[PDB]
Amino acid sequence: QYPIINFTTAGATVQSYTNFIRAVRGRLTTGADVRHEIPVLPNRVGLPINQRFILVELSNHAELSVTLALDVTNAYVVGYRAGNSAYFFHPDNQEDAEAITHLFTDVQNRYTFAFGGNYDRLEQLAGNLRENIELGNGPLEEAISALYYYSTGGTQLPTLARSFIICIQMISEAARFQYIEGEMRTRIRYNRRSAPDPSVITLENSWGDLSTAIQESNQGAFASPIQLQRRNGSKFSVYDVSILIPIIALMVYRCAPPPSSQF
Amino acid sequence: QYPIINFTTAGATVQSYTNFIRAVRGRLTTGADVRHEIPVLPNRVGLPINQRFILVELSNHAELSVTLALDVTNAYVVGYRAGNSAYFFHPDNQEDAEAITHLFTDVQNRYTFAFGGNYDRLEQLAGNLRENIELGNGPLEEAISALYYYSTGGTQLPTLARSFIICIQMISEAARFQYIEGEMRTRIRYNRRSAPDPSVITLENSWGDLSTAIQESNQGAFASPIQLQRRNGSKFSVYDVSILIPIIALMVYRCAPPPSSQF
Repeated sequence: QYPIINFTTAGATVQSYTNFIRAVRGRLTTGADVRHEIPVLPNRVGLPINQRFILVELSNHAELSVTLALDVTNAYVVGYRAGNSAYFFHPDNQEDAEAITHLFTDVQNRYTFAFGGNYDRLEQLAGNLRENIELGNGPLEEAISALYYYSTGGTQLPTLARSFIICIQMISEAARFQYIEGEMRTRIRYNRRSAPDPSVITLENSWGDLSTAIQESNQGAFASPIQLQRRNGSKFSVYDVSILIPIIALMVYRCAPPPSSQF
Repeated sequence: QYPIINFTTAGATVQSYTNFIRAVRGRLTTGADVRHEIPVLPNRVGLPINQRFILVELSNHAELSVTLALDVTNAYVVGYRAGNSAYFFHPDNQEDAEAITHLFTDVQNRYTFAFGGNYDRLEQLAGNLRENIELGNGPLEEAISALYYYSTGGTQLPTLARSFIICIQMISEAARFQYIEGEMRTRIRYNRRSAPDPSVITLENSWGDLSTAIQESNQGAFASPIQLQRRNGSKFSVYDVSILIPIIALMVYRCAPPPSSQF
């Protein structure tokens, strides 16, 4: 009964991927809460368990499916189901451990990993940094197969971690950032697989801080600039929400919006 | 041959005044130059004399007309014609003194005042501050008559200065600020005459600094906040262009726009 959105790599096009990311955004946030034109995900505080997650069912040309569970409070992958097994990243706290008991409740085999789904950890297990892991439709198709076969011994842990890294950036980070969505659409459009450049990496790294800075800004103006990088690795300073309007699609809830206080 | 826009106080309504201010804005600025969604008047540097001014012909229920000349670089009144006499505020420099020779060129009687048309001066000559001078359709109708009769000895200097103060705020400041336009539309709508409150006064006082601050901002964010007042006189700090989008309609050109430099 949590909302499901389907996507397939089989015959994927810029348009089918765009439709899919737009649907994911529409199930992640209502639109109750927009700050500077940028939507905010639901506040976890007081959020009912029936509204906590959404499910992304991914299929591939190999005719395999897996279902990722995303937390609506941060857009992040918390676990997945393949067939009669489900696996959850190690929960941050007791409330998160209880919440995940409400996902994939008829699966006969439920496992919680000892490790978290954060990039520092997954890259360590993968033996590769995000900057050395190709993204694109071929990587995603392959990642789906890897997650699918984990339960029967076909996927080694590094491969599994690599495959998480792929799914999280092509789904969760693309939902968070129109800019990352745009980078994935380009890879699909021109059949390219390629590792994310520093523009993608720094946006991923900065998403929580950008969320805070926008929400705590004085009328849009950041108290402290955030340094990002361009595609060539050069510095780009962000001083204001205005420059992020085309870039960021959704933010983690960080504070109550201050009163309208228009002139 | 400079563009003329007509307005009458006779039977004025919110709609006829709105039409009139929209027309004045459309002849003041092209739209070549918009910074944060807020239009900029033409740069005076290199501006051809044939594009320098516009003319506002004001008529009243008494069947009197005067024509104000506005400089397009700052929206300000530089002089007026009534019948066979024209009067110009004291020019700031030699380029401005030459420019005004191109206005009302067939008038038989041309005079330049020794005093400028700035508020500090006009209030001194009027013997009243803006905060003690009623604005509204009755004040404007009266101001038109006062300017009209100046040449024949019917208008004393304080009355003349008061009448300038009226015209400049109801025309030039309303063209500059949708907020001041809105305050004048309210006075027309409810037949009220009343002196401008601190929200109006501080916006007038700050127009040049707001223009600079927006144009020199870092992506919208002011280096230094500008303090305005609300209608009750309380402080309102402005940190960012975003809060001024509904308030300010046009700005004096202060600098070249920096490169787009989008992410």
